Formats: sequence, structure tokens, C-alpha cells
Amino acid sequence: APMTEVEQKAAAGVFDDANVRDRALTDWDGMWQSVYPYLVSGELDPVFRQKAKKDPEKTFEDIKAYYRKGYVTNVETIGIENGVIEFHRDNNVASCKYNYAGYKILTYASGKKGVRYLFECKDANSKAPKYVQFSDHIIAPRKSAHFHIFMGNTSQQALLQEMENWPTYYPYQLKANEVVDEMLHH
Amino acid sequence: APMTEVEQKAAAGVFDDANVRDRALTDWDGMWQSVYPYLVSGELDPVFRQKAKKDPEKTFEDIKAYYRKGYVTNVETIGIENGVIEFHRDNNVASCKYNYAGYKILTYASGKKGVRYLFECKDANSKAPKYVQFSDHIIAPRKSAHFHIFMGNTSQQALLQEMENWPTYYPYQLKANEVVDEMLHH
Ligand code: NA
Ligand code: NA
Ligand code: NA
Ligand code: NA
Ligand SMILES: [Zn+2]
Ligand SMILES: [Zn+2]
Repeated sequence: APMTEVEQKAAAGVFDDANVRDRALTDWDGMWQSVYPYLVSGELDPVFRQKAKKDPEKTFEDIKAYYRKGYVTNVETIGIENGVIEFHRDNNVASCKYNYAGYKILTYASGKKGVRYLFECKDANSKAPKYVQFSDHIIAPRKSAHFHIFMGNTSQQALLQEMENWPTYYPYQLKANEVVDEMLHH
Repeated sequence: APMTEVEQKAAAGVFDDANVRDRALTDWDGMWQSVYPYLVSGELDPVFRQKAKKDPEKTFEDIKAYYRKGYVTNVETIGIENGVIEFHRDNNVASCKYNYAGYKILTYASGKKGVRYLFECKDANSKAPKYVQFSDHIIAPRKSAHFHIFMGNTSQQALLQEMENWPTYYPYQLKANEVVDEMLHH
């Protein structure tokens, strides 16, 4: 099902807090690929060129740099199924069963808002991040099309303060051109 | 009289063409100062810092550079009264009686729109620019609060293509802090 007007506005960072709801980890079920490799190859260049073309105060160089810092990660693949998140970091792999920890509504310096969905790995000897936060422009149950994930081992509160790095994941099957297509429209 | 909702939207580059009307040169009557000197002194820095703070894809450096190219001019003062525009360019002065040449509605790369109000100096031995275009976020008769002015000697059509340089003028009496105040709010 395509987006209602309330969902479209919420995706653009405009929503009433009263509409925000809990979501289950299953919203992010599936196999996913980091888009960072496509920034590196130059394959996301059309996205940044359109962003630049549309705002004369911006430059390609600066927009790319912002997304470089945003996307950068060595976790190339993430798999989510049956309450478990699996992380593929170069040749290291880790997984853990995550417990839901609620959501947090944020207001950004821009005046736009977003909701993060918080999860915790409750192991001692897990190599997987203790704290994970999903942010995907959705404020109520809906299967994700792509997500940013904040990963940390210190606390949720501390992770909530991270604003510059947000490794970003699209469905594993997509090629670079389909990722670009979605970024330019969806 | 403060702005109606239609005027506020039009100032943000959103309007129906059916609402656009001719304006008389008297809308720009008064004495005016270039804001370029205030960019140079650093006194516009708070404006660019707010612009940067509000959009993480932008930088201060790039925003300032864009406005540097926009504001740059040696025409420090302009006076308008009785159908005549007077230009003070360092120690040179020129003036001419301008005839109204209509308006042109433009759509920018950003999808925002604006209206330019066209005037011509019809002399041979005038040192004043032959073609002048006012652009001030107003689409119908209203006394200007500040304006961009495109100045050229080649043709109106050619001047219509200028997008990067737009020397910008606020009422002559204002100090730097009042200019900043207006830029941050009005
Ligand atoms: Na509310
Ligand atoms: Na769970
Ligand atoms: Na119309
Ligand atoms: Na006139
Ligand atoms: Zn996104
Ligand atoms: Zn202006």
C-alpha cells in the first residue's frame, strides 16, 4: 500500500506527535545492503547533482561530503528475521536477538522532526551493538523501504545525540540505478 | 500595511500568475544602500550562520560565497524619485529617467518563482544602465522594503538570463544590525 497524505508529510518531517505509534522489529525484516559503497563508486552522484541543482545555496561537493559522513560504515550488510539482527562488517559477523525499547520523537535544528525506534541486545559476550536505533521517515507500523540505523555500545541516550553518522540500508536485491531512482522520487 | 497570506506566499516564491500585476517605479521611490559592504565587514555573518544551522547540507562558507557573488557591486547607493534613478558608483554618479517596460514572471531551477519589473533608460549619452530590472519578492503594487536590481546595457532579454549577480539594496538609513534583523525575520 502506497503512502497516505499523513504518511507523506511525516516522511518529510512534518507530523503531530499524537499520531506516532510503536513499531515492531518485523517492520525491518529482510536482507539489506549499505548504500555507502554506491557513494564511493560515484553511483550516487546524480542524487547530489539534483539536490544542488534545486538549491543555489548548496554545492555538489558539500552535499556529497555530508552524505559521505552520513553513510560511512564498514557494516556492508544487515539481515533481520525472527527477532534477530545480523551484522556483516567486512569479514566479521555478529548477531543478537533484540528487545524493543520504545521510540523517541526528535526535533532537528532544521525544525523538521523524526522518530527513532529503539532496540537493545541483552547479551554480555555479543559482538553485535548493544544499542540500535532505526530511523526511516515512518511514524507508525509500516514495512520499511530503507532505513538509517544508529549503532552504539555505550547507552541509548548517548546514541540519541548522534546526528552526523547514520549508515543507510536499502533492500539487498536492488542495483545502484534502482537505489538512485528511489532517492530521486520516493 | 503588513503582508496578506497571498503576499507572504508570493514572497516565498509561491504564487498564481493570474495575481501578478504591473507596478510603477514609485514602488521603489527613496534612498537606498547596497548591502554588499555589510557582507565584506562580516556584519551579515549571523544571517549565513542561521541559514547553515537550519540545513545540514549547507555550510556557512558556501552560503556566504553565494551571497558574495550575489551582492557584489560598486554601486554603493541608489536614489529613486520623480521617474529618475540615480546611481552612485564609487566616485562616479549617473542618472536617467526610466520608462516602464513591463514585467516577466520567472521560474527558477528550484521550482520557486519571482517577478522582475523592467525599465529602460532611453538616452544615448547616459552613463546610467540602459536596462534595469527590479526583483523584490512582490508581485503587485506595494512599496518595496528592499530590492535586487539587475543592471545591463545590452538588452532586457540578456539581463533576464542573469541569475548569479543581483546587487541588493535596503533603505539608506538602516544600520547593519537592522539589516540583519530584517533578513532573519522579514
Ligand atoms: Na500533539
Ligand atoms: Na523485538
Ligand atoms: Na494562472
Ligand atoms: Na517610469
Ligand atoms: Zn532516508
Ligand atoms: Zn530579497
